[PDB]
Amino acid sequence: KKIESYLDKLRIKEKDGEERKIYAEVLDGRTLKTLYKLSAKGYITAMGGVISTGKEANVFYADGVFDGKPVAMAVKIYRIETSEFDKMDEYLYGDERFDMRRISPKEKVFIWTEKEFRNLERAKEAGVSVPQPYTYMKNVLLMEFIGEDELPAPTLVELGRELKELDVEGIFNDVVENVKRLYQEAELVHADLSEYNIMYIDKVYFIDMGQAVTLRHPMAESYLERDVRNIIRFFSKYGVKADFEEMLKEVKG
Ligand SMILES: Nc1ncnc2c1ncn2[C@@H]1O[C@H](CO)[C@H](O)[C@H]1O
Repeated sequence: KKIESYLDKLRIKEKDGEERKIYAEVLDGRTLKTLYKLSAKGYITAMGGVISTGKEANVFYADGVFDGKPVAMAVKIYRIETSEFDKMDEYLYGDERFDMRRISPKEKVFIWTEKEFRNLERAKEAGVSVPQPYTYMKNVLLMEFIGEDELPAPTLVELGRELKELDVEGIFNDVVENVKRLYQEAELVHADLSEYNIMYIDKVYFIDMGQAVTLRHPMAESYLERDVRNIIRFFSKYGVKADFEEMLKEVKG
């Protein structure tokens, strides 16, 4: 009788029956190896529970270490099996950072992971409120946990009416300053900015930077105006009133 996998080499907190099963269901062998390697290099101390499960990617909690300090991490793992001309194949158009002449359909998830990492770096350097990026390897990206005591921060859509108890008007303005910094100093535009990928603890955080295109992308402008519409739409529901062309101007400067 041969062990099925090397999963028990990972350090997983509260690894009862069901916890193990979850990991054993979502990790493939190649991903397992990558997590093991990150643990041995010192980045991952122990892995915790599932934070998000999704089509393109799953996210888990981990305690780990960056730059000599203890940190709480979000461990984002892209599913390696990918299709069919992803939306994220298209999100590379016009991106000088990445040379198609070098890249093959098989490794395309590695590039998306890479691109998310570098977008977090870029956005952080521009003063955008995003998770601090730590490292990446293969289809695994390690970044700052936005939350407290292993509870992720609510998204704006989770908060809803509650936003009315936190200055919904300052929150909208916080969202708007972040899109402005992203556009003007990072030179990025989120492909689909919404109440689903914005978190809030005591300020806004933009938390899925993989869906962000450079300004040379053919649809940059369109995506920007759509983002502005999404944001006014959602906030208008809570009694913030704002003008499209005046926010678009604020962002575009
Ligand atoms: N950096 C971070 N800190 C804490 N939680 C994070 C996170 N990044 C993502 N999440 C959770 O996973 C999904 C990311 O789009 C979901 O939107 C979100 O629930």
